[PDB]
Amino acid sequence: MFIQEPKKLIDTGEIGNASTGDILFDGGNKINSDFNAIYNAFGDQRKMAVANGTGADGQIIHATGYYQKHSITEYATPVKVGTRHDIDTSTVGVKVIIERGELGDCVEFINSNGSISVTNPLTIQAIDSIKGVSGNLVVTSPYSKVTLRCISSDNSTSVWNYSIESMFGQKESPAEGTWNISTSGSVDIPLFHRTEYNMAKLLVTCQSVDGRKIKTAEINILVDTVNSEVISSEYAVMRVGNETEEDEIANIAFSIKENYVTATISSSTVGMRAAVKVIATQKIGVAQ
Amino acid sequence: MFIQEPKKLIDTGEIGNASTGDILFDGGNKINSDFNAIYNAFGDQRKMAVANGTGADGQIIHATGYYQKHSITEYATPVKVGTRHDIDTSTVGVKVIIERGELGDCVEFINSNGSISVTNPLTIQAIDSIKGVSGNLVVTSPYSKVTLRCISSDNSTSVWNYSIESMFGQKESPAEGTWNISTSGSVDIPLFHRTEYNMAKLLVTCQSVDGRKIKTAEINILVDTVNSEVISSEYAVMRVGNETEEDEIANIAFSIKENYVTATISSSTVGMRAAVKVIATQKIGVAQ
Amino acid sequence: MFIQEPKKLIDTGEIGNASTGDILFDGGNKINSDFNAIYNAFGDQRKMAVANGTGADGQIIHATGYYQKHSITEYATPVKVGTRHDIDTSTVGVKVIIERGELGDCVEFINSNGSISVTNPLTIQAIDSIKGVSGNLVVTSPYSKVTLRCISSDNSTSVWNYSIESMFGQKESPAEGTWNISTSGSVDIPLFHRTEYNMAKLLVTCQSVDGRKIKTAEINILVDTVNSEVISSEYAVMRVGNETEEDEIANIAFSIKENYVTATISSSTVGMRAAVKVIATQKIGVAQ
Repeated sequence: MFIQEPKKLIDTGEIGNASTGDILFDGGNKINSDFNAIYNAFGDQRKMAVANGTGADGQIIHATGYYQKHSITEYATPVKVGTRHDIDTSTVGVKVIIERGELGDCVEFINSNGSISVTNPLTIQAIDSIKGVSGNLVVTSPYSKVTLRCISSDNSTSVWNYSIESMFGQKESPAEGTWNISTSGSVDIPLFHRTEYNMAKLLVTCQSVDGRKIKTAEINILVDTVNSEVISSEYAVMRVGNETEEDEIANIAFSIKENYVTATISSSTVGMRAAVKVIATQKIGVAQ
Repeated sequence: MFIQEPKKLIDTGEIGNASTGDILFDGGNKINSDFNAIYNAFGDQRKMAVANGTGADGQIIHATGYYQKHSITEYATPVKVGTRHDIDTSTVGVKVIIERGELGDCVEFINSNGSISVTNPLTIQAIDSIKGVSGNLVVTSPYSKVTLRCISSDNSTSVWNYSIESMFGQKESPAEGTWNISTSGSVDIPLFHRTEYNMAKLLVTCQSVDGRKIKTAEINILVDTVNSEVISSEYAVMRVGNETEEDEIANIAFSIKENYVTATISSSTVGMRAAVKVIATQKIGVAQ
Repeated sequence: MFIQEPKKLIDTGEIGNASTGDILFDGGNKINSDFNAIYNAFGDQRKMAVANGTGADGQIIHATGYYQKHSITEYATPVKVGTRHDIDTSTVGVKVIIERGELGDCVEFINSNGSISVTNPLTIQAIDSIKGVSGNLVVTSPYSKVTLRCISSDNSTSVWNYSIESMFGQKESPAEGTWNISTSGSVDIPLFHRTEYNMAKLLVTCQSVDGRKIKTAEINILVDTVNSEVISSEYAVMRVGNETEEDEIANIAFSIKENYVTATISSSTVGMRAAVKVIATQKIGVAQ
């Protein structure tokens, strides 16, 4: 691997005190050291084996950043904080060790070839320990993204915590916000175009400006494109200042309006607010 | 657009072999080429039309990184791997093509002005193909973030996969971990301050140290700030080593303790562990 | 704090017009200005108090990027766009102000020491305003990541929107895609190894190639490792072109096959597609 050297700056404090030969060699090497540190942090380090990362197929600065691809032997020694790794466990699981960190230090991993599995796992050991984990963190989720962050350093108290998430997938939320139920006692909230999703899941919480009346419900909806309708299943309904155990506080209906799956929120109680949030969706794609 | 040139390094191998005129011109241009590559990867490229990205309103290095704003004509030719784009489809949908990549290569998109829609979509074509997609990827989610990653290159097998997520929204989880049910047979788990959310959704899985007794349940809770209470709706309950089809394995209750919405987990079975995870929340904000 | 100066480039347009003394001093300072701008955007700025970020414990380029740790007094003045902050509110809440931005500008925050709370909050004021927020954004979620983005600038119309998410936690999805129900009328979809999770939540939507028959359901499953089985709870079922209100359109079963929790989708209707997506999981870890 390439272990950069800290930042070096040109000592302009000299020059009319050391001739042109020494300042260009002590300056050049300094400029080549820094850039190398920058290009290897945002570029493929494997290219250093050529013209020192130069040439036509040389190193470039990836705006998206870069995740280095190292070998087993290289991971035999603790990795430096701030590095990025694209793990490959196709032939065998790989063990990565992170040097002791300080508050905020970070190391990130990805698995572009999706080799991570239970037989060929990604084992991570963060010098000292990882919260909620006894020993090493064993990652078995293919195509994942792992982020490790030091949440405590001080003296020996060098503890880390982590997050693991999928590199891919449709995770967006087509709608999230708060709307007022107009004086007319009804409000339309467009969620998404009829062609965007087959089903969605949302959370709806209606509350009076005073806070004495409140209702929340979870609703799953199915888009019936053929009949231009939307089926819904409202459950886990909870109410507080409901004057009666009958129809109450706020009603939620669905349909397609202007070609947009839409939520219609109505209420008898004047001055009602309604928070709507889509927390999940499913879209039928192409098999395989 | 600005298409950077690979990394260039100063040939200190010369100097006391080529006078000061040539090494400063061949060196300078080299230093201006690299920096330009770095500033345009982390800065607004549109500024290159001025003093070459210099001056008072010149280019700067964004720690948050930067997402270039290009024109239709510029996107007429395949984009380089590692680039970032802030799409604008307000006047019409825009088609972006990505050059053939290699394992790990990445291109990211965002939609700051939220112009992306079904009529003005973001069409992405990744040289060769995108997994689970027949043809181009058609993005219609406004204010989204799209990440494309090459999961296979080798020879022609240059396939990509993607993720799409919302740029905005409250997605945090106020609590996630595992707690022991004390010998007393009860444990309190603070979830969040009473003022942080109106409703939350959590997953609770209790299992004996031996693994013969286990229960999981999904619970939606509503915060009643006025009465300082919390309503809950527990469903999809599943149990395994339940000695009876009556009350069993573990009970989950909610309330406000020390001003924190809290989960109280109790069980008759000695040596029980309880994993609690909040997977969704809703907070009434200000309309519009 | 360190407020960088815009990009500076070496004026090769001179040299055989200004002797070696002036071009090295005007060039050097230029090279030290740029690098400093780069290292402070991707490195600990607190080190500038030493050998100007040099030496053994000098500044380095973090591939993962870096989040600066500033003081209360420093945050007394508006922060520059593109900066990153690791907030510390252990002693008291901290107020951060962001200078007026332009479309796409971004500022990101993290909370490595998890000091953020309702008593010691992170208050953010984005010059002009933040959508859906009246006044300042008050963040009380510990160990969070806050991203602010300008979604509109033009003249005075400088509005921002935000996202807030947990720095840590298991958020991955072990499976998401679309599969064809083979002519045999049944398809097996492996979700994850039996040891990866105790419970999972998934969304399943089956639709005929023509679109007249469609069903969606939400299912929570519990992994019974001891008996090598999987309990499931299917609910919120919705159907459209169901010829009868009896068993219909598609059945979903679960079990362990080849040591992988697996979903078996079957249907009488020929030519059926089935989208499966795991949207939540829970894994019992180690207490504390």
